Amino acid sequence: ERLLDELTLEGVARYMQSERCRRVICLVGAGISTSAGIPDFRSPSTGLEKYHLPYPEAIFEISYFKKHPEPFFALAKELYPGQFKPTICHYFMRLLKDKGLLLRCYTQNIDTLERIAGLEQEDLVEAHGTFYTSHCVSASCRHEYPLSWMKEKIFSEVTPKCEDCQSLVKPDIVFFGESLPARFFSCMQSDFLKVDLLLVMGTSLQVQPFASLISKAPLSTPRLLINKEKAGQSDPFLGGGMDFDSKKAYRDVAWLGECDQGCLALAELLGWKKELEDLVRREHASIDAQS
Ligand SMILES: Cc1cc(C)nc(SCC(=O)Nc2ncc(Cc3cccc(OCc4c[nH]nn4)c3)s2)n1
Ligand SMILES: [Zn+2]
Repeated sequence: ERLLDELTLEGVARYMQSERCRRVICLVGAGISTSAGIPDFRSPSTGLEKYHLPYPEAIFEISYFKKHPEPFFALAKELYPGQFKPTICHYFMRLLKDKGLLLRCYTQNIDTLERIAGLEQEDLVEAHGTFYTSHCVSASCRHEYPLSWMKEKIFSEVTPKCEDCQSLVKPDIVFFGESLPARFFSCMQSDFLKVDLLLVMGTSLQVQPFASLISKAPLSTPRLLINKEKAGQSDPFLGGGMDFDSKKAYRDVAWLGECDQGCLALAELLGWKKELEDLVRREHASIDAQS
């Protein structure tokens, strides 16, 4: 009685173009931005003593930031991407939006590429925050600053201070010690009542609470993983995990390869390849031509 006629990319595409599939939730992580040249700082090959930290994790912790922000901002300058060109995966989500299929994109990423690709605030749950905006850290002020302002401060090596009250200004990313945005929990509680398809791309589903999102889907909702490695199955030691391969599997599909190549394959099955090619090449040309 399952919704997918077969547990393959072709089965998912046929489901997507049936009347049963109207609302797609994307869950995306660092794997959708590595081909944009933005490394996954959790991947060890792209994972410091120049900052003389009391302990290595302090540069990611909020109390240390508020007392000693200079290491964080020097690291931010070191890591600042040289260009912001969203990937095929990002623009595939923009096509989902254009076609009225995108209920929400939950992202682990802080690089703003979802917004550059044309997803709007309403479409996005930035579960780990974002560099897109920054705020004065004083509770009585909370003046908001755009990324252009923060970038100027970062590259000029001037510690960003609020123009109204001279408190620190912090990018809206979730440091260790900060809670996830309330938007994450509010949206989760509403969106997963409404979803027809979960598209999980470029995440190992290891960081919490983001990973537990897959268990919030209704029992019937197909879940497609596009990722370099299989992810989201129950841990045989610590264990609604993914079931891709057992005789009881009925709704979870793993497409193992590069995220851009999987999204391209899905778009091609859907008849969207020309639309996606045209969109990516136009937007990339526009970004490359920024003057
Ligand atoms: C600079 C820049 C600008 C723009 C537009 N984009 C980029 S993207 C490339 C990248 O890595 N940059 C980084 N700068 C700082 C980082 C450390 C850090 C601290 C605290 C929470 C962090 O992340 C939230 C979180 C919590 N738990 N999981 N994630 C990260 S990393 N970089
Ligand atoms: Zn202020």
